[PDB]
Amino acid sequence: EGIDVKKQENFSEWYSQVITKSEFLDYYDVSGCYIFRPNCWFVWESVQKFFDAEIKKLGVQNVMFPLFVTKRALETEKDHVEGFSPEVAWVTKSGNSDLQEPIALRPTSETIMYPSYAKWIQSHRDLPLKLNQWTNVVRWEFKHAVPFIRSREFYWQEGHSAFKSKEEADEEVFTILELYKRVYEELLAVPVIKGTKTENEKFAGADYTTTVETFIATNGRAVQGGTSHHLGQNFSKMFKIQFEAENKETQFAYQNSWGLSTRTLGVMIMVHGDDKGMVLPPRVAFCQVVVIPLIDNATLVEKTKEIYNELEKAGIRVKLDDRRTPGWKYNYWELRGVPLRIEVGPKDLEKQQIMLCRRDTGEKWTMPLSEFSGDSIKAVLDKIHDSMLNKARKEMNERIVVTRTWPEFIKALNSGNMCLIPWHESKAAEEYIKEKSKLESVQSQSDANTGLTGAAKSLCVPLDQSSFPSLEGLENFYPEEAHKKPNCWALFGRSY
Amino acid sequence: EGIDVKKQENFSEWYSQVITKSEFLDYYDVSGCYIFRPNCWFVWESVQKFFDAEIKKLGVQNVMFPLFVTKRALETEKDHVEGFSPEVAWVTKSGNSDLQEPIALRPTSETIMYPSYAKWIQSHRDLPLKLNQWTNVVRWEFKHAVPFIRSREFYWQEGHSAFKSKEEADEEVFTILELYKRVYEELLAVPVIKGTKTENEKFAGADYTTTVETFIATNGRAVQGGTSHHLGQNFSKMFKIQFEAENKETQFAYQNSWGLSTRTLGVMIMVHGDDKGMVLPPRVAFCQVVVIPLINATLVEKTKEIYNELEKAGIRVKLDDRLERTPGWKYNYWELRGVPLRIEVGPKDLEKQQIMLCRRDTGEKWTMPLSEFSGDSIKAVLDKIHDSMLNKARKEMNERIVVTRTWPEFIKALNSGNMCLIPWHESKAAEEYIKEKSKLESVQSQSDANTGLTGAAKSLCVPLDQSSFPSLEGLENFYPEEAHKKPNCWALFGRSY
Ligand SMILES: Nc1ncnc2c1ncn2[C@@H]1O[C@H](COP(=O)(O)O)[C@@H](O)[C@H]1O
Ligand SMILES: Nc1ncnc2c1ncn2[C@@H]1O[C@H](COP(=O)(O)O)[C@@H](O)[C@H]1O
Ligand code: PRO
Ligand code: PRO
Ligand SMILES: [Mg+2]
Ligand SMILES: [Mg+2]
Repeated sequence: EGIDVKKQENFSEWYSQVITKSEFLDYYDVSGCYIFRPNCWFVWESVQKFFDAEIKKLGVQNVMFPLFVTKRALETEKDHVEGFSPEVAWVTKSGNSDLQEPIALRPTSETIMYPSYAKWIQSHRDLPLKLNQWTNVVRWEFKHAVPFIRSREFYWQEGHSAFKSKEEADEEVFTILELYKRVYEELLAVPVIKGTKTENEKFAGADYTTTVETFIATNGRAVQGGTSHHLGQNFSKMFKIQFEAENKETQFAYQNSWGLSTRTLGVMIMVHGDDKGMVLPPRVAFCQVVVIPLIDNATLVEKTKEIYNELEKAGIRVKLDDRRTPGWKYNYWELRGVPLRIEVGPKDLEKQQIMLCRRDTGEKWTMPLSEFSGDSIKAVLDKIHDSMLNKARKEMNERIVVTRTWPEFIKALNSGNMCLIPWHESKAAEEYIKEKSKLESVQSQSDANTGLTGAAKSLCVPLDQSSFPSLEGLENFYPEEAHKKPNCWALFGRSY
Repeated sequence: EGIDVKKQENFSEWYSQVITKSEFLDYYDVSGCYIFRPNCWFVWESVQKFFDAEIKKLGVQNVMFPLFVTKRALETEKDHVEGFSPEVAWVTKSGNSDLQEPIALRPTSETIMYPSYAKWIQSHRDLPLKLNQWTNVVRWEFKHAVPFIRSREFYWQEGHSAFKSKEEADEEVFTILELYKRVYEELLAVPVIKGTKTENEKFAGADYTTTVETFIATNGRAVQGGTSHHLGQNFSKMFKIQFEAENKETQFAYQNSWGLSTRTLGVMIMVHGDDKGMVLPPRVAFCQVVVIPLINATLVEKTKEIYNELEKAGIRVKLDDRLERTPGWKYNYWELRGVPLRIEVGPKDLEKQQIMLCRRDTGEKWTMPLSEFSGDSIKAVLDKIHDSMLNKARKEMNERIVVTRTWPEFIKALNSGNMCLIPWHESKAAEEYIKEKSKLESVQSQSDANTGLTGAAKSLCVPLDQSSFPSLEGLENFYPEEAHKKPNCWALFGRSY
């Protein structure tokens, strides 16, 4: 019917109601797996089409590798298998007959693809090799599952590239990272912070991991929104991906891998949804505009149909709801997230105008028919997009606090902020901060029931350090390493 | 690199060489699973884009349901689970720990989707409900795996529709079947025969199954190319998919399901490939035209202009100006990979203001005056290639369908590589009789035997269009025990994959 708990009253219950009552998602009888209904899958198809077109400009090609991976392949890279083992699902029988060797469901495809890379790459003329696939992924998550954010089966693209040099590899890492920033900001109207993961948080077998971090204002938590890894020669040495180089010597290839998943949808909903339900960014909205005739009515009906037809020919995803009272119809499409409603009533036609209502702010205003067109409606949709992004970015920036000392850090953390702290890289320092922040923290009942914690973890070391204050005289948060002077700022906070 | 085994010499070895040396597919260390390389996956993406656009016109919407299904759901429809049980893969462990509840990988999604259909459908106003998904599926095939044709993981679309009446459901079955025909003929240049499966061959839980049958001329085998099922109320009764109708009664929904897979690619290759390698139908060719300068400043600029004009016209074109490679080497390189049209730009031809074209399917070479060169005229050549590929295969298929009124005629036509039209009266026992008896009297190649195939004939389909078939008068049932069941249609029987 409608949403009966406010977003700030019970966040996880609000989330469940919004994603199901909007017809985005349904629950399923396999734990941690969910059903993507049409309006929801439309968002992921929209991301696919945009991202596919951008990586084609880079020479990346789509492929499909198998779902299954052998134990022998999985166990090839030391760091990788150790970091993924407990989350690997194993097929052990077919029908009633046991397999000779159990085989695993892919948690990620490095060990599935790279034996082929070693065969296909023989010369520098075979490089760069840049492949991508849109697939499903299985990770038997131990943490509490969260729709979209953390599902046991999820959908992604994973790109895997091999290069003759580190310089080419580095360039791709940040090129893809910019593309992930563009998916979030230009399609989903979600602002991001680009950064590098600390040593403790980076991908197993990577030399370094970059990330686009996102912020959930309601409970003050970050979400790792997508990652782009430089694997160096770590995987090519273990899988023997070698090539006859320019210096006539045999060299190991430099590799990257990068992935973006349906976690995007959860961030979009958690950022933009409100107490009336979904609020869809126009460029991924299954329906961008709904036209509602307010109901002698013959003329009004024909003008209503012409408005619909003009928008449809312009390529706007438009619906005509000529079914029920206006108020009931209004709630119907508001719950489902439609960005713009056009109301055509008799009083409006007398003044040669229509009434518009934008979902993100609820503002209502009139537009003269002389100003109505496919292009002017598109401009309204772009204005909504910009407002949604600008609002979220302003809130995010206000909720990032420079905390030079521990008391500032704990205060900002417990009031739902992310923190920029003086940082000197150390696994021991990161663990110290995680433990001490947890001990001095408090979180909502909803977060506690969701299996979340009040601990602060490292989110990223932001790429752009230019707006941050001076590090002079600042002390390490970890007293045992007081002599290791902070040499950058790191973003820490609570997370999913 | 080249194909060193001929298509007619050793079909399975030819097939392996063509799919790997063209960079379409690679083998993998899990039996029955294969790697789809870029040029190959491009064909399936091309099918996806065409088919998705067509079903959208019908109101079908894309979704995504989970990979996993519970034992409880799977066992809900009796016939369905009995027909798939031996092929279902089971997840039983995570990490080092046995799961308390094993879960299965989807062999097909009826039992995954229909509990939700029962929730989403409440009134006739909720109907029709038409959903589709592009997914991977797992069937732990007992038969020997065949790249594309029969893999243990394959990729498909599966559509699932529910209607208020049988009439609406029947109409959709044949609308989708026509779409499968169009995929094969208009994209893949493969001719099809539409028909209904016999009772013994139809989908488990279906009221009837329709099919597009295709023909592999080299070993005289049919391939079931895609299927469109009417499920009647069999699944809606078991999953309680009910609705309040207009007359205020409670009724079970009528349902269909229909699926087309990457088997399409295998049929495309087996039909069109030759002794030089892949032969790609132009509308799924990763590269439709390759432009090759014979090496010069003027010639280079004209070569680039040809490339630019074709690219602006939306043709998928490549310029092969690689330096340390001979022209003949370049020719073989792209012929092996299946490019349908090659343009050679040499100094002698440009002096006469013309270019040399070579079409992959027949190998014919001919010149085109630059005054006639354009995006449209090159597209016309590509469409001519497409029609030729389709017409050649259809002519070959039709010549290999023989009307066999008696058992001796049937065996003779079967052993000389034909499909056979036989007098037919539906009966599971008659079909089993024909299969067993033909197996005893048939012989197949070593290549087919090694591929896990059989020389036995099975029912392929009862063709929908019987209008060209001769009279059944005086013909006897092929099954002597059922002589009292008089033939009342013609059925297509033959060897198959
Ligand atoms: N359980 C999950 N559900 C959804 N997306 C996930 C999950 N785990 C990781 N991801 C996404 O997968 C990609 C790689 O994550 P990671 O290997 O943790 O860097 C990123 O785009 C993540 O957002
Ligand atoms: N093992 C397989 N590999 C590839 N395609 C298959 C396989 N089994 C069935 N198909 C395809 O899946 C769809 C359904 O097949 P069936 O359930 O036999 O009607 C059809 O389009 C078949 O061609
Ligand atoms: O799982 C990951 O994080 C990396 C990036 C995509 C493929 N593997
Ligand atoms: O497996 C089959 O044959 C049917 C058609 C697609 C969905 N299930
Ligand atoms: Mg993880
Ligand atoms: Mg089968």
